[PDB]
Amino acid sequence: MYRKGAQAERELIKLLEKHGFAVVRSAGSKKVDLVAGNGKKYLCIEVKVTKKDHLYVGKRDMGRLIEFSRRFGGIPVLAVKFLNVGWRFIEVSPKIEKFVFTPSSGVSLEVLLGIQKTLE
Amino acid sequence: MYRKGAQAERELIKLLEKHGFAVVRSAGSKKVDLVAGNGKKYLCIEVKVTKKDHLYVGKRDMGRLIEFSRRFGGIPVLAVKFLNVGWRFIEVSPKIEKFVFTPSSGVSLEVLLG
Repeated sequence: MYRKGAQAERELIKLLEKHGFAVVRSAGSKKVDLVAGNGKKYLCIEVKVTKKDHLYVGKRDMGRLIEFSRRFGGIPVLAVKFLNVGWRFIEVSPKIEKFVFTPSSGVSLEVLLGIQKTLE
Repeated sequence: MYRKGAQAERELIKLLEKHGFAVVRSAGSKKVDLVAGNGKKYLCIEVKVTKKDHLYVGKRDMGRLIEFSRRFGGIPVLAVKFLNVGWRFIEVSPKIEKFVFTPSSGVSLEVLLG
């Protein structure tokens, strides 16, 4: 099994739960890796981890995530752990095509959730 | 031990998809078996299977489903597949249960989905 991937996933789940989200892992990553809901927001997440300072995401993978997210009713999210740098989240746009993401390309979990613009 | 259950889960996933829901099967089924969404209705499902014409459903078991569905933001659903007869569904309530489920209990999938 992809051990490094499983380790990153475990870390991410706890982060999500810390923010009040109930998380479910999709068996075999069928359509997506994880689905998380906190009562008002639903996230459909694809998890990636790399030691490189950039990451390429195929058009197919992007399409699978956007498609499932739209049907399910959740925000399509690409969660990447840039080793030696940290987690970066990108709420992917409807555009289904290739794309290269860098740490400067994503936001923190707090911003992804919009904590920075919520009084409480 | 888990064969009839694994099979039931796969079949229910198809039924839901046929109705427009995107479904994910929980790995290990720690809290629930399936989570489905179609954009308006969200479901957190505990799937049970039995060869008998009745099934005992405990309060604790349902308490876990309800708590997870409450946190997640989905409808806590109990799906029971009575072998050789059919599926019956019921939205579980926080109020304890510890009741017996039969092929005449709850509602049909179509009515559950309104």
